[PDB]
Amino acid sequence: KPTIALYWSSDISVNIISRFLRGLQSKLAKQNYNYNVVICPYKTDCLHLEKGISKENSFDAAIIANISNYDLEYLNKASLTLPIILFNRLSNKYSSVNVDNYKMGEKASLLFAKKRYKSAAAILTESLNDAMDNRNKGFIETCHKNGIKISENHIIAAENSIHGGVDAAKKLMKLKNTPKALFCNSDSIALGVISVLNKRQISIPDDIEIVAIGMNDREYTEFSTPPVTIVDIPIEEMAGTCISLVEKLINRDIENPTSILFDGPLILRN
Repeated sequence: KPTIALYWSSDISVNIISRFLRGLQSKLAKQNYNYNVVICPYKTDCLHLEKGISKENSFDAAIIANISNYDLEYLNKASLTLPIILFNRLSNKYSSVNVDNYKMGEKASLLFAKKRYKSAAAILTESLNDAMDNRNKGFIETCHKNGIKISENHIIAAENSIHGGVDAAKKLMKLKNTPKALFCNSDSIALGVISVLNKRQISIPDDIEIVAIGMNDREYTEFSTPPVTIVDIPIEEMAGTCISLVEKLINRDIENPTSILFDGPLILRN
């Protein structure tokens, strides 16, 4: 059987890997396991050292979950011997499966605009790539267009974890004036935030309404107390589509770059 490698950068939140695995298991089961899949953890910026993408030891295909700028420059100049799919990176050289990042931020903003909120805060974990920046830009720019103020000091850096969300909410709570809308650019951050808001008896959505970008398993925010509205990155379906592209590339039906663009759905909770 041919083998497809999922290269998994160490900078990625490890919990996200479950959706990729779920999506891959599910896609292969529907295709009677005509491919082996292998997951290859590698250290940030070290993709170029991986032998499974070399002339000599190559897998049949690879999907790169979160390619760094450094690694991408290496791929951009390399002439490699196997089809490579970039996940959420547009390329005019390599095929890719992406989500419309700017529009995801935009949907979060328009939900607030539609409810006539007059300002918002944002708790943001650092962007690991351009896609993440674009989600933020989509939110921020859309807020400006729709009369929602986002004061620069109401953007609060956080670590991408539930504990990071807890730390961020404690700072949010120190603000003299905290807005009534809150964007979190990860669901883990949002779960930590709600931990603190619940302890302090701040009402959701009445005192604060949250929208988060869905990165981890949808069920955590479906059944949290309270449920959290998300704009979801459809990782399971995207991962399945990566295999489709791989198969069509190996069979030479399609050519590079083929670029599939997913819609990241707004999933209303409440």
